Amino acid sequence: NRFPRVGGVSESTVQWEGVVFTVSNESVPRWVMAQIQPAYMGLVATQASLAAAEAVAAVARRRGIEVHGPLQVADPNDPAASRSQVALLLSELRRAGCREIAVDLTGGKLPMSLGAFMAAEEAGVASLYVATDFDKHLKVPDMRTATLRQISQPE
Amino acid sequence: FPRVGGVSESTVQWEGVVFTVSNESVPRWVMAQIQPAYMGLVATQASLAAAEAVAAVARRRGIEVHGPLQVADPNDPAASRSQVALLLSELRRAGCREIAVDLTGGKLPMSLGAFMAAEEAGVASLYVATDFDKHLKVPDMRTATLRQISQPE
RNA sequence: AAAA
Repeated sequence: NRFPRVGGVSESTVQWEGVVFTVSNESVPRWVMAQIQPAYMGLVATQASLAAAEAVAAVARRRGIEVHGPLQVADPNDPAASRSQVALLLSELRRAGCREIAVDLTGGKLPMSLGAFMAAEEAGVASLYVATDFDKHLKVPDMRTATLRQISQPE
Repeated sequence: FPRVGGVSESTVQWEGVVFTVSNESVPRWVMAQIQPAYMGLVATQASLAAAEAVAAVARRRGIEVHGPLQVADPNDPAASRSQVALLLSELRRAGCREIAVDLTGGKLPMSLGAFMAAEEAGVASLYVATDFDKHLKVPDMRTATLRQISQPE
C-alpha cells in the first residue's frame, strides 16, 4: 500500500501482544496491525463505522489473531461511553491471556479517543498514535509519512 | 479533577476560552456562540495563519486575545499541555474568572495535552460535535453543536 | 488521522 512498510519510532513502540482500536476507517488499524503483529486485538466502533471495524476484524482473524469485538458505542460524542467499552475490551483481552496491551486511539471521533485514553490510563496500558504530515491547508494526512508513536507509557 | 461525563451541550457563556488551533472556521463559530471577553490561542507553525486569522476577528469584536503561542512539536501532548497551561494562567491574571478550553482543533496529541492542562487547572473542556457524510470524512458544519466534555468541581 |  502507500503506507510505509516500516512505521514504529522505536523498537518498544511495535512490541505489543495485544492492541485495542477506536475505529473510524479500516485502513489505519490494518496498517497498525501489520506494524505491531499482535496475537490479540480489540475493536470499539459506532453504528456508522461498524462495517469498517468488521473488515479489520476479518483481516485479523484470517491471520490468526484472537479478535474481541467490535463493540459499539451508542454515542460517539460521549467519552464516557467509549471509556466503558474500551475498559470492557481491555478486561476481556486480559481474561483471555493477553499480557501486554496498548490502545491505538488514532481512529474514531475525538471523544472516542479521549474515552479510550482514560480507560487506558486507568488500566495502566500505553496509548499509541499514528502521526503524519499534512497538506498545506491541514485537511488531509499524507499516508506515506505515517509513523506509529507511543504517547503514554503508564505500565 | 473535573469529571469526564456524558452528552450535555455546554450552555455557559464562558468569560474566557482557550483554543488549540488547526482551522479558522471552527473557532470563529465557537467565538460567535460563546462571545467570550477573553481568548487564548495555541497553534503550530503550520496552523499559525489560521490562528492569526481567528485572533484578528476576535480583536475586532473587542475580545482580549492572548497568543497565538506556538507548539514546537504537535505530535507531543506535553508541549501543548505547557502552552495551554500558560494561557490559562495568563487569562486568569488578566482578570478572567471563568475559563473553558475548546480542544476541537489541532492534532489529537494537541487536544490531549490541552485536556490534561484543563484537568490540572480545574477548568471545563469543550468539543464541537458535528455529523459527517456517509464515508465519515467531511463534517457538516450545519449540524455543529458545542458539547461540554468535562464538568469542573 | 490537524473537526471520525
